[PDB]
Amino acid sequence: EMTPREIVSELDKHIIGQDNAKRSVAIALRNRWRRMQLNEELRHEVTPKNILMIGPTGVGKTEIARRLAKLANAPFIKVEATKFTEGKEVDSIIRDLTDAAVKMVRVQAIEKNRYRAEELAEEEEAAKLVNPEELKQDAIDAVEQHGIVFIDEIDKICKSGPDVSREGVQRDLLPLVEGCTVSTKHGMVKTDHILFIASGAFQIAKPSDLIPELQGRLPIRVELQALTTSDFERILTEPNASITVQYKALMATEGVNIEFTDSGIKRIAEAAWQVNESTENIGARRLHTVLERLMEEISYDASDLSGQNITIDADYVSKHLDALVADEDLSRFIL
Amino acid sequence: HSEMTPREIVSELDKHIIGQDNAKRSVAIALRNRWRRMQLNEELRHEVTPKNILMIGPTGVGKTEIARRLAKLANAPFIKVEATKFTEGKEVDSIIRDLTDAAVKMVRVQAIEKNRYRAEELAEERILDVLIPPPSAARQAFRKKLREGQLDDKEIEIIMAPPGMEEMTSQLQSMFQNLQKQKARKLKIKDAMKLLIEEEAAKLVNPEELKQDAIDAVEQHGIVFIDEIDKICKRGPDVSREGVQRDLLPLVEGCTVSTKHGMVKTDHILFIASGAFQIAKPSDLIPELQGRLPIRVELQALTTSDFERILTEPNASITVQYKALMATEGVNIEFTDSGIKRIAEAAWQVNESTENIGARRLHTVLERLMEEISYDASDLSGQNITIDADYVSKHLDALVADEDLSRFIL
Amino acid sequence: HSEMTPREIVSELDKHIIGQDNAKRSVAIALRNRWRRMQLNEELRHEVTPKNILMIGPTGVGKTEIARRLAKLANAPFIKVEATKFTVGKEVDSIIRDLTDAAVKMVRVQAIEKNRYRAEELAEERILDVLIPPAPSAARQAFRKKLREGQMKLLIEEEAAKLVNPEELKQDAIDAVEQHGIVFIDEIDKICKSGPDVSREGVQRDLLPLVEGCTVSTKHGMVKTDHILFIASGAFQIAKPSDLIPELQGRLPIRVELQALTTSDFERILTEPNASITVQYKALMATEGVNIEFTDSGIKRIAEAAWQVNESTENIGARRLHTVLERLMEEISYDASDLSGQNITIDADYVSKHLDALVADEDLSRFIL
Amino acid sequence: HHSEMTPREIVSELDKHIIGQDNAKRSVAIALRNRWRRMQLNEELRHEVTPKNILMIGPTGVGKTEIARRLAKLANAPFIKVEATKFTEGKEVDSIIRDLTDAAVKMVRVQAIEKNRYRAEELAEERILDVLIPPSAARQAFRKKLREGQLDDKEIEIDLAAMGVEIMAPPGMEEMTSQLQSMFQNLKQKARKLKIKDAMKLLIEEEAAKLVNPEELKQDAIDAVEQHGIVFIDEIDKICKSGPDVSREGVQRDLLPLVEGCTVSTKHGMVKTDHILFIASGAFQIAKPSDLIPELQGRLPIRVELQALTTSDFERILTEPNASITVQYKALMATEGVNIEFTDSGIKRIAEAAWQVNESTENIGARRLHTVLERLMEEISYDASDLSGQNITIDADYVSKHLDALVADEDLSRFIL
Ligand SMILES: Nc1ncnc2c1ncn2[C@@H]1O[C@H](COP(=O)(O)OP(=O)(O)O)[C@@H](O)[C@H]1O
Ligand SMILES: Nc1ncnc2c1ncn2[C@@H]1O[C@H](COP(=O)(O)OP(=O)(O)O)[C@@H](O)[C@H]1O
Ligand SMILES: Nc1ncnc2c1ncn2[C@@H]1O[C@H](COP(=O)(O)OP(=O)(O)O)[C@@H](O)[C@H]1O
Ligand SMILES: Nc1ncnc2c1ncn2[C@@H]1O[C@H](COP(=O)(O)OP(=O)(O)O)[C@@H](O)[C@H]1O
Ligand SMILES: [Mg+2]
Repeated sequence: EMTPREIVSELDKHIIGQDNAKRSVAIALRNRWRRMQLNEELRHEVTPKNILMIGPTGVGKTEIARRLAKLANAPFIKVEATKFTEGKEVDSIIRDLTDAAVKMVRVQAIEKNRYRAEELAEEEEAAKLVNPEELKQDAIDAVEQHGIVFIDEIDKICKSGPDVSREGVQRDLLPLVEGCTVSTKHGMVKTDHILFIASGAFQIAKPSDLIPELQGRLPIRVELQALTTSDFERILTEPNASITVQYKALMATEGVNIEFTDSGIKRIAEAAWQVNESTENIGARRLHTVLERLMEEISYDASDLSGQNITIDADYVSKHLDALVADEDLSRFIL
Repeated sequence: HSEMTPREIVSELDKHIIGQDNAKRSVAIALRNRWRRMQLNEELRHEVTPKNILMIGPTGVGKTEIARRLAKLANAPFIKVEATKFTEGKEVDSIIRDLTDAAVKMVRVQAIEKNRYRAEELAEERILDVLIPPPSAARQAFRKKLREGQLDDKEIEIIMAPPGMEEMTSQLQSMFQNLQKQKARKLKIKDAMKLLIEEEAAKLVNPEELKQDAIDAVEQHGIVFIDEIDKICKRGPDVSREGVQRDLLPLVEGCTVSTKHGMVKTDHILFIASGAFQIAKPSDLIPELQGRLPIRVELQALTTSDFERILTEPNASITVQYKALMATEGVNIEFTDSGIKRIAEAAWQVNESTENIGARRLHTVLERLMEEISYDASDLSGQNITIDADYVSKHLDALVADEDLSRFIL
Repeated sequence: HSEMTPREIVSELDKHIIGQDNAKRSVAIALRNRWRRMQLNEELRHEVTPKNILMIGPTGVGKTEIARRLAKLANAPFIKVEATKFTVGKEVDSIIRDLTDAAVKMVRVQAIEKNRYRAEELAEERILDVLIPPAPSAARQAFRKKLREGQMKLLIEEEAAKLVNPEELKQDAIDAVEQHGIVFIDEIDKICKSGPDVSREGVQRDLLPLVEGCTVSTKHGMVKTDHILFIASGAFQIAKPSDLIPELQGRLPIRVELQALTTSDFERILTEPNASITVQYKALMATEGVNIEFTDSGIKRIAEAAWQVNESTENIGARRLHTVLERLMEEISYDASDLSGQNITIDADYVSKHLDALVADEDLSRFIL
Repeated sequence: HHSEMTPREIVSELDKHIIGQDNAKRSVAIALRNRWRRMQLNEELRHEVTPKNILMIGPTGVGKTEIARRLAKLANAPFIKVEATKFTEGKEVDSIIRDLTDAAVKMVRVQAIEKNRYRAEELAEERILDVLIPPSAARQAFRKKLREGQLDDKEIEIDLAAMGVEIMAPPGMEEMTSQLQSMFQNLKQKARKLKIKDAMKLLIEEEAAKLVNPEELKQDAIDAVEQHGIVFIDEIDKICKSGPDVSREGVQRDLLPLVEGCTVSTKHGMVKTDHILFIASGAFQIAKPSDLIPELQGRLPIRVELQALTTSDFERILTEPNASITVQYKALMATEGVNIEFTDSGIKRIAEAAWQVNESTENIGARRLHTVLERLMEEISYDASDLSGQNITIDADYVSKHLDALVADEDLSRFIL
């Protein structure tokens, strides 16, 4: 129901940059509300516009999908395309998607049953109010209408020996996007109106190497740009509940105030940018390992530093990091 | 969740694990974040994920014991899995299935001990009903003779499936038993007392809450240890190796795994990975996995001085266990500082001579040294056997010298 | 469970296994530690793990027989599995499954015999209350002796159902598997150390949780392998125990080498062990009324015959004695019905008559012997 | 139940079916005799005595399986033949005991029904009499008149027991879904009209199942497998010894717990393979018995070579055995009304015809007598209807007329014979 611009503005609270991808996911989610307002004939002719994301690793392709489903209160699942090369069935994507929706409509029922069921409990009582038959069938309606599936590294299943087994995964994934019926333990699930989002680096292959039946089911295409040092500075502070905000609140539990200077944040980003260039580029995930290495001394002594204010400046960053980033052989192990 | 501080955690691990201070500090930080997360608001509890740990070091330096004692300290479910088990196949989700089952038996033993005394009283109470049909005097008489006396010897009348369906057929048999013991049958008080304890304890315990608490134990306090994760890194085989990491990814990133005991969410589960990393390197792991293992720590190889500490310092060390085992036979064993030093030098030499197996060499060396006393322990009763440096060099130096014999016997 | 000393175990094993004293002392220490752990406190019972044994020696020297007699001595569940069986593949957890199933039949038959005589005693006891209703003396004894000797089935069924409970059995069997379980893994040396090495070491990786302790699901319930005793054997001529994975070496603390059998040992195997193969043949012919006696010179030439065939072609161990005897006695075993009431003497000449012709031809020895 | 027949009595009985191979007959007679010898020992010696397994050596089609088949039929013993190569690919080796126990339960069920058939008829015809005269001297007269007479064509309504649910399952669950259906039938009778001719037979089935005890019928079948069971393993020489050698020897390693004695679980209970007699066979031209694993050689103490059949043995197999092929064909044509007669010279050329085809192309043993006979009797077996009332004499000339044209051409012999 949210407007396309309101979705992108909401995604800006988590993902930094990558505006092209945010506009793409907004179009797919907005058509969900647009289809609901149509007549009976057009609701079945209109199919969701699936997205094929393109960009290097660690630029936020998965976070955009996770925040998108969490925004729309939709079931979500991430599956690796290479898992089906070896074995596990391809239909299992809808199975785990169904089991996640059961838990989601169950937790929401537990919050409501913290009242009338509790009143008769302090006076099982929820089972006489929340019905497994009503709950389980409502979960099926959540998958058919609001289902969202993310297929990672779909570029690795493109094309003589392995190419037959790689493209076979595309052939088995084909009925899922084109729409079919998958049997689950919770009931019959239809994948016609489920949204699919595919991602891949596409450095070895190209989206044209996909089977033609699959290209027609991925109408929305978007390239995601690689993150820069200026983007890393933004990720540390701007996003809601960013890694520095989490660590600032985790240390406050011990009674320690943590403050990051503008010069320290800049050099933290310079360290993560250097490690990705020195050894291997893991994307924005390098900020995790670098921060934990930088803060391991403070996190251990936090119990004794209660009631103090520790200032993380540019000098404190270069003291605990410049020694390690300089040695590339050690950077692969520690960072 | 416990409220222990990192320094207090490490000081408790020092009672078990010798050395390896950095590794103790890494696991202490992860466990302290369990309580720090419980003190945040509702928005930050879901955003904060457990900081997993990737241990690096040679085999037999204590990587697993640090995890085992950590789970035992935090009263948490624990499971060790080999990374190479999923290369061949078994599903990766089995890690959460086997961890859940381990949490079920854990919360049961913890609930029986609290409710053991009441269950024992009710068990013997139903036995008195048969001895004296209805405390007056006779009931008090048979009650005291049952606990003190060995009169329990008295007689008193109180789906074929392929290998994959071994789990489901055991669940179907439990449903037919729910829809035997009630029938009056003849038993012995020794075998009927143990059978009446099971009946009374099962009535007192609640399967609804005990099963719900086990799910809370796996979701909130779950700890998973993945051994030899370095053997699945990229190098034909590189596609199958990296395929296991891709299947392990939804576990660290958080997903939903279904189990016989209910629905389990692996979001807040703590993971600890270890490996040698001589052939490969942690960078060889996929990028989505390196981000899920933010805490890294190298463990140092043990030294001869460390082996001396391992033999005695840890609570219930092997020298302490053997000292207590022969005491059952009535033999006092004593290890002198000069003997403990030569036991440690004997293990260090075998590892340098043939293959370095870590601290596990102390296990095979000790049993070889004490195989004579342990066989004759029933005859050494009432004696005080002292293990000095001479006794060690008499039974080991002949063996450690022959490297060909060193690989078979030690 | 049994309270026997290590020397009492070895002395009992001497009634079956000949020689191999080092291996007998090793298995005795393992079985004695079971009783030693039971006397410890609650903390040490979980910290103390059974000391597994890795036997080393050529084939046919008695590595398996020592394990079979040990479990039979301690009234313990036992199973023999080949290490190469798990090289799609069969799950390793089936070892504990087949061990549990074998323990159910083991404890069931032992429970049936206890009830077979106790239920029949109580079945006829209720019959006596209808004949001589008391308010046992001589009146009950008069009818009790006339009912057994003189010319019930529905009363045994009602009495046997009370003495044995199916629910009580399956739970008693689990205590026998978790506490007293004994597993024998044959030819473990063949799974030592690129592709064949990957499948070989994978068996060790899958076997690792069993010795380290874990939980395996069976149809009879949940079984924990922490306190199960494991005994591994192998020739170790191709590889060495150091070639095993390091996690496994630490789980096999007791090591023992077994010596190769000699001609003098073969002579002992024919007679010394209780119910030896010659004693069995003496009793099997005894069913027909035929006396069988083996001379000291005949037993020696029987052992020399088995030693020669193992030296000429391939050494199968002491099992060659079973094939040589049957070839020697095939004529007597066939004519035993007609020779009833006669006594044929098995001397060194009778052995050399039916064997020296066959043992001389190596081409025929591989087929016939 | 352990037959008290002497080894000579066993070989004497086997001669009625198998021709020659006296060495193999004495081997199997020794094995079956030990079954009774062990039953007569003390309790200690009954567990220590193990059955003396046999390994037969010889070319194909010499009677190895027949000697095994007739031996089990003589001892009233469960029997099964399995191909060793079946486990190279796969199926579990425990399935040998599974399929052996299944055939023994069916064996004890057919025998127990034939022995207790009089008791089940009693309740079936008595249930019918509750409908004719519902509750005397008049009730007895109805029972006597029905057995002698044919009053079963009259319409009578009797109450009889009357799920219809199918559970779809993948190919691996064909075994368990058949057992779940047996629990729903276990956890009411419906009244329907019938005919006494068709209701008596439908009542005997219900009465037969209710009268017999399931536990005694299921336990005696186990004792029949454990004590009196027999297993035959064919072409065991193909699992001998680097690529396939690991899988071939792996079959023997899986077969090892069967001969050494173990415990295999089945849907009918728990079976112990300790006292089960095993018989292995094989040509042993490629490999030799010494190539087996050492543990298996010791478990196969009795060894016997079977001699190859000759032209003189073929003439004996055509006539001597009971219900031989020529005897079966004389009786098959006897249905159409044709008296077939085989002359001595005709039988001799039939053996010489089969001997040449084996000598010319491939030697398939005594099985060549079947394809040659049917080729020789194809025109008569086709015209057997219209030849009713005639006496066809098969002489040496008639044999050469229909065979010498085919046997001469070797390219045609591989396809037609
Ligand atoms: N644009 C971004 N803004 C904020 N965080 C980001 C961004 N891109 C990546 N991240 C970080 O990377 C992680 C998610 O990476 P992911 O999207 O899985 O990589 P990829 O896009 O290569 O699949 C998150 O923890 C997130 O903090
Ligand atoms: N630092 C240590 N202190 C005490 N015991 C140790 C130490 N390191 C190893 N051990 C011994 O090693 C055994 C377990 O080794 P483990 O930790 O599994 O090896 P790894 O660390 O390679 O996984 C335990 O029995 C323990 O007694
Ligand atoms: N020391 C021994 N005493 C008596 N019999 C023995 C001895 N060693 C081997 N045997 C015979 O060998 C057979 C068991 O061999 P086994 O132990 O399976 O071989 P391995 O030890 O190579 O596994 C038994 O039939 C037994 O009669
Ligand atoms: N000695 C014999 N006496 C009677 N019939 C025989 C003899 N040898 C073979 N046959 C016949 O030939 C066929 C042999 O097949 P079979 O014995 O099962 O093959 P194999 O022994 O090679 O496994 C049987 O149908 C049997 O009727
Ligand atoms: Mg040696």
